[PDB]
Amino acid sequence: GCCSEPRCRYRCR
Repeated sequence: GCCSEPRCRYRCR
């Protein structure tokens, strides 16, 4: 996971 966090804005797939 990562999209839920701000660190992965457009990164999280």
